[PDB]
Amino acid sequence: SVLFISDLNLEAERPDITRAFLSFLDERARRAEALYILGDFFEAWIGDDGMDAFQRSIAQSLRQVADGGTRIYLMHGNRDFLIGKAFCREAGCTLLPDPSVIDLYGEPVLLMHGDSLCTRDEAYMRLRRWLRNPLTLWVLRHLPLATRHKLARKLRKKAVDIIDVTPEEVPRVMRGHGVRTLIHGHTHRPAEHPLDIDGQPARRIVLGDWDRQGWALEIDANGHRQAPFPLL
Repeated sequence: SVLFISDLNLEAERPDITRAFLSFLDERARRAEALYILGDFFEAWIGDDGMDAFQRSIAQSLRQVADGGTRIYLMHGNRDFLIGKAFCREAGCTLLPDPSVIDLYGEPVLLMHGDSLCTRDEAYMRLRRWLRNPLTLWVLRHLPLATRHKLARKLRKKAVDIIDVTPEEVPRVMRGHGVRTLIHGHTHRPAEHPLDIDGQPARRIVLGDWDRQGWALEIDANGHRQAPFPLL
């Protein structure tokens, strides 16, 4: 089977989420063929050069799972888009771009964090565009850590208040990628939504966020299920 999770927002000051995630690795991800993490894995990320002990402990725990044979894939979210190849090498995972199409039991499946669909938030679309620009990334690379923290603070300054996807964007992007299944996170509204693309049934599955309870979507060749479980 294959596991999909997102929107954990890991941080040292939420040890309930940390304990839930680490046990999830031990009890479920170890036995899975693959684990996909679709963005907002960490609550913040200043860059791989600035990893602290907490963030390195999570790389170590991923790496134990990867060394045991489970393939792990990590995709950026709005909070942790500066995660890099160095972190992924430590963790033994593969960094997937947003968007990515994978083969899932013989079907092409589109994966995204989900914020790029939320196009009604115009201010955020403009900021996201700047943050993802290679030139921005280059300049960020060349800023000292302190100044990057200064910028994070400046930029920093419930689900209902997170803008949800633009409905029409969903079939548009699924059609363009040649898929009938999309899995994403970001909106904190876990669900499965059917839709129709050019007369064929399709589905959009939204992953749950871990602020109150853990979530995982598990898929095998015979079906799938997303359900919550307690953090403690």
